[PDB]
Amino acid sequence: PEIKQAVTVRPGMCGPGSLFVGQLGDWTWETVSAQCDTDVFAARDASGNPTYLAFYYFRVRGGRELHPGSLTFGDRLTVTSGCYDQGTESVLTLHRIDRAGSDDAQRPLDLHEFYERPRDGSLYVENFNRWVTRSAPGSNEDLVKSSPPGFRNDGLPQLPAAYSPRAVYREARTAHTFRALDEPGFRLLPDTVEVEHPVDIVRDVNGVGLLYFASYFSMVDKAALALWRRLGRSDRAFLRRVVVDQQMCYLGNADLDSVLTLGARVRVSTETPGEELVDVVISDRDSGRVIAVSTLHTQ
Amino acid sequence: PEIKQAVTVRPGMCGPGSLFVGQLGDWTWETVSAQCDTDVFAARDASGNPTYLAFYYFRVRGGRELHPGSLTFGDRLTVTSGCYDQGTESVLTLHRIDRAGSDDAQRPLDLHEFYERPRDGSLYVENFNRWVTRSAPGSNEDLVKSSPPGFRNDGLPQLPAAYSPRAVYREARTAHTFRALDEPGFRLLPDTVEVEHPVDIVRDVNGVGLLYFASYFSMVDKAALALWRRLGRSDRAFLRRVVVDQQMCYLGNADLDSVLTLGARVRVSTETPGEELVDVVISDRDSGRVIAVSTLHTQ
Repeated sequence: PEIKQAVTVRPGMCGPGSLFVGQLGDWTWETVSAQCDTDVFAARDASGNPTYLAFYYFRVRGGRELHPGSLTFGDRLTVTSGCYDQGTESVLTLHRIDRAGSDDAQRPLDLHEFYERPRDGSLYVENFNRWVTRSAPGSNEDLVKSSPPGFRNDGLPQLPAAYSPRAVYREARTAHTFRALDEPGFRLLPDTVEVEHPVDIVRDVNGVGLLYFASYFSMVDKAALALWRRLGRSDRAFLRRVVVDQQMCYLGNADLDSVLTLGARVRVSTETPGEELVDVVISDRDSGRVIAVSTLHTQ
Repeated sequence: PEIKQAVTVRPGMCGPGSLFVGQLGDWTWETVSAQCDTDVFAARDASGNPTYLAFYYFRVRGGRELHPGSLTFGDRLTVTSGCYDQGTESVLTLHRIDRAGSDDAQRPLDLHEFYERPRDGSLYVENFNRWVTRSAPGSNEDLVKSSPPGFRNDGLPQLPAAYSPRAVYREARTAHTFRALDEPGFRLLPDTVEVEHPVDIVRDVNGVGLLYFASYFSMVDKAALALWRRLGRSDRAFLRRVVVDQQMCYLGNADLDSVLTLGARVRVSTETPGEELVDVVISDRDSGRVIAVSTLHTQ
């Protein structure tokens, strides 16, 4: 049974920050908890080690008629959430968001809609998650795959082979973009930024001492803003930008003394003005690790 | 009727950041919405201008047995919330947080408990809010007091004269601390910091373009961390610190191009080691305005 809920937009789940993404992540943990017979929030492996349903792949796709920037205080939404079988150690959670009382907001989740024919006026969320545990206490590195003994995938609907967050994940990890560089209709600009980001111990850190999944979105916007300003564009214009699609791949976490590097580049459309693809890579230079890859489709 | 709810701690409402404070603020808007016959999230004045239930005074008081830093993923809480009459244009909202199934977690709100005899193992939240509207669109300054025509205080319990968030607010605004400097048992250190903080347009901004009330808490921690490091203390120690009491006074908002100044000083106890009072003032130098005052009681 899919989970539907009526949602009023709160200050704690919108704006130019990562509050919306945080709320999405919370709903994913709640949805998995209800569908996979496990309390995700308090999950532990057999030895009593906390295990976290870490984010590996995260997509938010909207459009001009509805994107995360459209959302403001008091807006009435309907949210439809359901989990999909990715086996015994991981799980895919989908969320569809429609304005309440829009045409056909009651419809159930439709994989074809999500993966092949997304509609304008609906917002589509994919979270691919995998259970992990710390290898050493007070280390955010060398995380080990796990799964709490309670975890049940047996109830869940299947994905066809064609729809594969895992394959999408693997490709971004290789190409450092979610949109292949030989995609026609785009020219890669020469201007790029490389920004040092010391881990912000007040703003980047979650309640168990890991880098917070939502904060990677903030780090990515930090990189996109540096590039935005280097191109001589304004702060007010940055806050106006429409992100119709964003994909995020998490490769690792990082200890709280880390200095991360945020690399950003941009492709502009040769066919529609003001359409751009921004690619952001988060690196932990001293460990030789890429820890995140993101692509923003803006209009 | 007071509102009780069972709450499981989510990543979106804990950690060293301001996620908990954001969630508290959201619950305040929900509580007022249910008790004052007005949709706070979508409130408008008679002319159709959005009006916001802005935060003016914010206190979170706990203790060693339970403080915001105690809260971790999966913890089960019971939250008791109710509004109190502050007249026709403003409102006080209280939240008490107990661990679920703790002794007497079912008890109703008790003003005496909140204002005179707080118990260890319970967390006490005061939010004093006032309806405001923008004087000009795209200005965060010269805000004008308002109240949506729907707004009803007539149902609400009264505070006695002795309990006055307003008087507490007014004193901090004058003294730039919530704990009088002639309070015995404390020595003021000579070391102080003054930190420039350009408004962070990805992290400090809410969904209607105002500086986000929760982000002032982040700005205050930014100032406290600078002072913490200037005293030669470690990042890991900062994340261990126990904040048993924090008060925040909001005097104003600020336009998104503003450069704010974060001033911080500290008093150490002469009687208990590792007990400190940190005072933080947020200034907008170019407009000559103090926009926030905070005092942190740490142990």
